[PDB]
Amino acid sequence: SSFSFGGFTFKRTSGSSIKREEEVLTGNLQTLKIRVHEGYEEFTMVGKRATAILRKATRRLVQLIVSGKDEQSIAEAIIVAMVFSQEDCMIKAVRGDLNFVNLNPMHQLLRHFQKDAKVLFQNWGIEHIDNVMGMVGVLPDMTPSTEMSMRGIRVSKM
Ligand SMILES: O=C(O)[C@H]1[C@H]2CC[C@H](CC2)[C@@H]1Nc1nc(-c2c[nH]c3ncc(F)cc23)ncc1F
Repeated sequence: SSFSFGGFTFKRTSGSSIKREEEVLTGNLQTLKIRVHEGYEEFTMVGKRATAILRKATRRLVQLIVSGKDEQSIAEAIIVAMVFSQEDCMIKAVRGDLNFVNLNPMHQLLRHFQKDAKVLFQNWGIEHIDNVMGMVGVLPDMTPSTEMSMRGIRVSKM
């Protein structure tokens, strides 16, 4: 039950989901039809330069604990996780001139945020983090922080 998305192998740990073909509205008010997965699932993301534990619900990321080679490798894994979550704020982060989508829309969403994750990370939201050791918060500019992180995202040492 393993699959590939954005260079990462995905394996389901726990949970289940059914698919619903659904219409979503971008920040540019454009209609995309995506195959939404309903239900709470846990995944391990395995890539060549990053690994992650992804806890998600229907169109909502619950938690992402990401480990990797450096900031860039980790950012790549966070981008895939946020696109994979199917969250409204990731879809609403598709905005502005030429930013349009033409055939799988999930792969288009990824290409878009791979080019520039600034609006995605900044529009995702930030939260206060209870102190933990060996786990750190990460800001939308990919700066480590003990005080705050992007909603549900934690960075763990390799
Ligand atoms: O739905 C699809 O067409 C594809 C493309 C876009 C992301 C996955 C990899 C390619 C997706 N394929 C698969 N997704 C899933 C899957 C389970 N939970 C999910 N939550 C969000 C999501 F997005 C995909 C999934 N399971 C098996 C798959 F095989």
